[PDB]
Amino acid sequence: GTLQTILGGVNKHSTSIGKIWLTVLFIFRIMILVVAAKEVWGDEQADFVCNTLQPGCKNVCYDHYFPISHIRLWALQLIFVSTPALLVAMHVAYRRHEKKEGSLWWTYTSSIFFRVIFEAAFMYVFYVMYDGFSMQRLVKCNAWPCPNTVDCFVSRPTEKTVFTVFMIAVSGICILLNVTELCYLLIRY
Amino acid sequence: GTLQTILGGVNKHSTSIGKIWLTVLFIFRIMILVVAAKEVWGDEQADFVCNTLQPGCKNVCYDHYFPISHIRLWALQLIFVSTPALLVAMHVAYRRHEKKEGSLWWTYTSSIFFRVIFEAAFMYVFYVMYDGFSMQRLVKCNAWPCPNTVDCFVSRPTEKTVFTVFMIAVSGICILLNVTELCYLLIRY
Repeated sequence: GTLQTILGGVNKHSTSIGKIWLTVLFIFRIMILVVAAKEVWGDEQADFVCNTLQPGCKNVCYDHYFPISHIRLWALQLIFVSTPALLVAMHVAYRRHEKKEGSLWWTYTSSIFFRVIFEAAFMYVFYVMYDGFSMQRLVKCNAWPCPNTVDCFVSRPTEKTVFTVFMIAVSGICILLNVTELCYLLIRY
Repeated sequence: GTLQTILGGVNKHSTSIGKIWLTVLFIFRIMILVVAAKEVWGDEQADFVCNTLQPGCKNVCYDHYFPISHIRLWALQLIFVSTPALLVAMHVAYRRHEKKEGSLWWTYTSSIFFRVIFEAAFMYVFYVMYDGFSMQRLVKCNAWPCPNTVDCFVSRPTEKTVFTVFMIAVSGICILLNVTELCYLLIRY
């Protein structure tokens, strides 16, 4: 509800690319995460099935191959890339209150520099942690107390792959848009 | 019942070692197999336990590690080493019936030569098939359809080892007794 009012405040005090394309893509990712993707991961552990009679083997194998869920990583990423925009708004509101270019410049050019770092950091984590963007149907697990190697089966691997590729692609576009914003301000000096 | 009458007929028409020690040890092995050992192997497959949820993995793993049961091998061995003695008895009875040294010599020296071969053959089979005379608590099985390698547990491994060593030792003694019988007839020529 009030989030729409928040967007209008953040909509102002930005450049053409920043006003429209960055904000639309940011809302785009939130909608995908909230209304569509969150129920795909609902039964991630409930429907995780292992071919064994060993008690506790299911708990350790799921924890080994999914140290942190994909949706939790995306939730953290959205929070981190949204804070520098929120910090600017409070700084401007604080600045206006005390009133009744250089300071504005350095705050703005720093905020879009942190967003690029955060986007690239989480994008790198997704790759190393899950060795690619495709989820497998079968995982082989040999952690204690599983005897030898145990076959375990993931829930909805194909649908999770579709949303993973979707979220990564949009994040890559947001990186390019922020990079161009730097170039526009770089040549203007 | 009538088996006791059979022994008395086989008791006669033999040499000192053959009359007593071979026949006593032969009865010795039958008693061990019948009254003691046969109920040790009763639950060999019923109590065979594998740590898996794969249907049919228990059937193939038991069949892989126990191609033929120990008690069935001993039953076959006793039958084979007993036939040459039975063949002599019918030959003598046939010979006596037609009546109303060389022939007796060659039949007798051949019969104790077949017993040595049969005893050594089955003794060799026990070794190669079961790689020693000690039964293990744990067997690792990777035959289809078992996924990867599956742990399976044998029933009464220690008691089966005790009877295995017992039967092998008595068979080894019977080999030596038959060998000496050859030496006694060899020097006499």
